[PDB]
Amino acid sequence: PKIVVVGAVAGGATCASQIRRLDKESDIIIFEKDRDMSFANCALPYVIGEVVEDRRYALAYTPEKFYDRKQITVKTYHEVIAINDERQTVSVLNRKTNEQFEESYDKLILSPGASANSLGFESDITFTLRNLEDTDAIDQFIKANQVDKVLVVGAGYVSLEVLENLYERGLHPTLIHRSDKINKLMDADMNQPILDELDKREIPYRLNEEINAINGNEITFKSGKVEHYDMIIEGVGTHPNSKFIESSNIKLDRKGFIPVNDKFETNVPNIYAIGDIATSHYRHVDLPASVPLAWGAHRAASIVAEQIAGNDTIEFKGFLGNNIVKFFDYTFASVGVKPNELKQFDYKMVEVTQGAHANYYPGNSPLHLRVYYDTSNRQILRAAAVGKEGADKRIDVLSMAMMNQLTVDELTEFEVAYAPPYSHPKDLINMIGYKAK
Amino acid sequence: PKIVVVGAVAGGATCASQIRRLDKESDIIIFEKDRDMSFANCALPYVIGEVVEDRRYALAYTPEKFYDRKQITVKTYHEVIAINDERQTVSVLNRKTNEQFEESYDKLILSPGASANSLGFESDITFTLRNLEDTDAIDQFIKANQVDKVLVVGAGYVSLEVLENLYERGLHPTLIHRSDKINKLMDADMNQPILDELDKREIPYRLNEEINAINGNEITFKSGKVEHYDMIIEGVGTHPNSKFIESSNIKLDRKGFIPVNDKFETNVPNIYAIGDIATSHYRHVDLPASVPLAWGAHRAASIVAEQIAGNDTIEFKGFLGNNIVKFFDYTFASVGVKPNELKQFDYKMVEVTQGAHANYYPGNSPLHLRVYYDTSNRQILRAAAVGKEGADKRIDVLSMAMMNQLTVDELTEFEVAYAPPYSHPKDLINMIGYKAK
Ligand SMILES: *[C@H](CCNC(=O)CCNC(=O)[C@H](O)C(C)(C)COP(=O)(O)OP(=O)(O)OC[C@H]1O[C@@H](n2cnc3c(N)ncnc32)[C@H](O)[C@@H]1OP(=O)(O)O)CS(=O)(=O)c1ccccc1
Ligand SMILES: *[C@H](CCNC(=O)CCNC(=O)[C@H](O)C(C)(C)COP(=O)(O)OP(=O)(O)OC[C@H]1O[C@@H](n2cnc3c(N)ncnc32)[C@H](O)[C@@H]1OP(=O)(O)O)CS(=O)(=O)c1ccccc1
Ligand SMILES: Cc1cc2nc3c(=O)[nH]c(=O)nc-3n(C[C@H](O)[C@H](O)[C@H](O)COP(=O)(O)OP(=O)(O)OC[C@H]3O[C@@H](n4cnc5c(N)ncnc54)[C@H](O)[C@@H]3O)c2cc1C
Ligand SMILES: Cc1cc2nc3c(=O)[nH]c(=O)nc-3n(C[C@H](O)[C@H](O)[C@H](O)COP(=O)(O)OP(=O)(O)OC[C@H]3O[C@@H](n4cnc5c(N)ncnc54)[C@H](O)[C@@H]3O)c2cc1C
Ligand SMILES: [Cl-]
Ligand SMILES: [Cl-]
Ligand SMILES: [Cl-]
Ligand SMILES: [Cl-]
Ligand SMILES: [Cl-]
Ligand SMILES: [Cl-]
Ligand SMILES: [Cl-]
Ligand SMILES: [Mg+2]
Ligand SMILES: [Mg+2]
Ligand SMILES: [Mg+2]
Repeated sequence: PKIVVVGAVAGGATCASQIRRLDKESDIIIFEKDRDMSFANCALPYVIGEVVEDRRYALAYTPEKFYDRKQITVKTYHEVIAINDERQTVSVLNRKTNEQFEESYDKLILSPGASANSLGFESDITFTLRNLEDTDAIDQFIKANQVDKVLVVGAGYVSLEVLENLYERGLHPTLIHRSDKINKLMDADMNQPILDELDKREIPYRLNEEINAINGNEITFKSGKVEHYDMIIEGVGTHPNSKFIESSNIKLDRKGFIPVNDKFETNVPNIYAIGDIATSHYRHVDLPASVPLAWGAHRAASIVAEQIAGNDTIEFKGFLGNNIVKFFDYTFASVGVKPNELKQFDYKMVEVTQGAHANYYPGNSPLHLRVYYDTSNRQILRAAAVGKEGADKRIDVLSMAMMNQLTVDELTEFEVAYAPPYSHPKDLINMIGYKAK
Repeated sequence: PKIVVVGAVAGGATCASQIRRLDKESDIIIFEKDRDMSFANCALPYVIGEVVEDRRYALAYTPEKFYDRKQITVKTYHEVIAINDERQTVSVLNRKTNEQFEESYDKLILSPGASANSLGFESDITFTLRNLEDTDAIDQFIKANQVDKVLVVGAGYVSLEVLENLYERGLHPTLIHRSDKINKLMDADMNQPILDELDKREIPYRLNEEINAINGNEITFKSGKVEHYDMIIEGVGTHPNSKFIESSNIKLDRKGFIPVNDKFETNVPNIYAIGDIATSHYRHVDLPASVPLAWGAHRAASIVAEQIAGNDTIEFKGFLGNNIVKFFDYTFASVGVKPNELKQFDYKMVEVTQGAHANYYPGNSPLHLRVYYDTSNRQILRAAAVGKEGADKRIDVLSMAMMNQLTVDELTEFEVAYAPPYSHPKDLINMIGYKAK
């Protein structure tokens, strides 16, 4: 088949590569509206912090190299502006020449992802972070203007990682957020260590705070405060890149995302959608799910490649929503339904706080583990863990448990790998099972 | 019921405590032949290494506190010397007075564990390590004799832990072992970093080596070598503490262990056995299993408590044999059937070696993960992982997979918690799945 892909990053480049593993004859073309393909989205805050200094970690390929290795044609600075599904073409704008053309397809794969929201101010010192273009602009602005004070807006994992990296770079960030609901994939009462880490390092923050007005470097806030900043990075959520799809026959939900089946098919034959733009369902409960993260983009890319060029019995079984962020010394992880989705179930909660490992052995830190379960069938609905140590481990175990439909009571049977540096004879996971009695 | 427990440590003290949680009325007495109850077996190498200097860490209870807190009677220096199972009494020797007496029971719980084997040389410089008495004696001997050169005999995990601790204390150990199968719960090829770490620190070792004779401090070896050592710590295996059981009606296997059912019942009514003394079967395959580790002692303890005083439908489901040890910078973990047991199956092996986390993220290291599966049904039989980082996480996840008899192919579906410090969008575990075809 002739394969056209929209978006040349987490879902798109991966999918195209996986197809090429299976099918060496098909023509494959990817359109990407911006400058770079295959950049490491997750690495970007660390590039800003000068933790990653080697370009080759920020950018896996150029189009020239992708072609040389994989015989996949990637056209950057080409923006798909309409999908002519009845004719099986897409309309493409070459941004360099400002001419548009039609490209035909046999199979079309949509992985356009999302764009960062902006607060809308007219300001030369304000930036968003979504791609490597962004990252380079930020790094350049910092050097050209000898930036010291940075205002970081928003309190999701992107802003938090940006904040940490700005600090390690030697700058002086302040964090504001419009409410007190920070890091909202995590249970609201388990986020205190974020504030403790800011406090310990004397990093100012203000919650229930917003930008009210901007005058050059003079920033006036909703609280009435007036301060001077060298730069602003806004991390105020994202929106799906789906405007270009609206005229087509592809079905979009009211929020601009694309519902798909377990084969990542849209309602239109021969058109797939994957990554942040796609919505699906949870694996462990009968509810809709959107999990705009890297695992989902890569897994869908693999499934779509099998659908097109491999074993088409391979289908998605739904999301669990496993997610994690590091902030200074702490790890915050969760899996399962979102806090706001718990109310659709009759549920109970169990929790334990305990050293990640042997108290005696060096370097312990309390790890808080919380598990919500369905009273009707004792199935695990959500888990969350926060601690300096051991959190990623317990959440991955619980992810695997939820995959196999484990009950909370069966957590007593989990056979942990025990020695003093790693856990306990009855692990936190085991204690959750015992306490659920 | 009147409950008599034999052994006051991992299985015994725990089981007594768990019964008391459910049952406030029953009289519970524990007999322990040595000085201390509830010592932290696992902590003992770290006590020798002075990584633990506060003994409260190595002793978790005294009989006086167990009685005040739990109303359970513990009699130390009381050795059970016979089981008179037909009259439901045990004969007990008070070691301080050297007088014996009978203690009656409605239920008897045997958790006597195992003792260290000895090479049997007449020598005042040789020590074994199994309890806190042993630990004190070793520590005392090091000080009294200003021990520098120490010979560590045996290359099992405990012995490796002792070696590491002697080294960090400032002593100069040499390791020997009678064969080349060091750390035998791990695949032999995957144990090489143990020898690498020894080599890096110029800690001598000799495999396929044994003591031939001891003359004071002069040690003569099988190789013909003759060396001077200030001290010798022998870790040459253990043997079950079942001599006191032989005259009873309880069935022992040819090695002196006690076969039990999934309720931890022996063949004799009202008598249970748990901990290192007991043998069972694997959870995921139909084979006998003996897993003399802490998790199993604690789990059986809880199950016996439920049998006696709680929910008697709660039964054991078998072992997976999850185990782990730290040796200097590396972690060595495995789960499932032992290497020698693989030959009972038609199997295949899949492996990956990849960074524990994002390649661009500092302090990364290669993690080697290996999975063996049954060709007849794709089910996972064994897994092993070795590396400076991330091994415990993957093996714990795989333990949870095997608990559910997951197939190697379903590993593609594992939803990992991804951010750069922790894993990859396609984790090592997923890669095992993708590589299994
Ligand atoms: C944060 C956000 C996530 N963002 C992204 O992932 C965007 C950037 N990524 C890409 O564009 C894309 O993933 C690239 C980098 C192009 C990789 O494509 P692919 O996954 O198909 O891998 P590749 O072709 O590079 O493969 C080589 C190694 O992969 C093994 N492989 C792949 N697929 C299979 C299957 N199906 N079966 C068996 N083996 C497979 C190949 O054997 C091969 O190996 P080799 O043995 O010679 O090495 C996070 S992030 O920072 O962007 C991030 C992204 C990616 C990884 C880490 C972190
Ligand atoms: C080395 C190898 C194995 N060795 C040992 O375990 C050494 C000896 N151990 C014991 O003697 C026994 O395990 C002691 C240490 C006495 C503890 O008994 P138990 O497990 O019953 O726990 P405890 O009564 O002390 O309870 C404390 C926390 O756990 C909660 N709990 C316990 N059980 C339940 C159940 N069933 N349901 C709900 N909650 C339970 C308690 O409430 C209590 O909670 P809190 O006040 O803290 O909330 C291994 S090691 O190095 O010796 C080692 C041993 C133990 C831990 C780590 C390492
Ligand atoms: C700063 C940052 C940090 C992150 N950290 C993590 C993390 O730690 N863990 C995690 O799991 N996820 C993380 N993510 C999220 C992860 O990067 C996304 O979930 C993943 O990139 C989604 O892949 P995608 O292909 O759907 O979108 P993207 O990777 O963003 O790719 C979409 C591409 O499509 C292009 N495009 C859009 N419309 C068109 C069109 N009309 N024509 C041509 N091209 C178009 C865009 O320019 C873009 O390049 C992070 C994201 C960011 C921005
Ligand atoms: C140095 C060391 C390090 C270890 N590290 C680990 C580790 O990292 N991870 C892990 O999982 N496991 C580890 N273990 C093993 C763990 O300690 C054992 O699996 C666990 O203790 C088994 O519990 P048990 O009750 O069967 O035996 P024990 O805990 O050893 O208790 C048996 C008790 O019974 C007493 N006894 C025996 N016979 C009689 C009798 N006739 N009358 C009265 N009392 C009697 C003994 O004196 C002893 O106190 C380690 C063990 C040692 C020795
Ligand atoms: Cl341009
Ligand atoms: Cl053209
Ligand atoms: Cl600094
Ligand atoms: Cl009874
Ligand atoms: Cl005595
Ligand atoms: Cl008496
Ligand atoms: Cl390394
Ligand atoms: Mg730079
Ligand atoms: Mg000391
Ligand atoms: Mg008799």
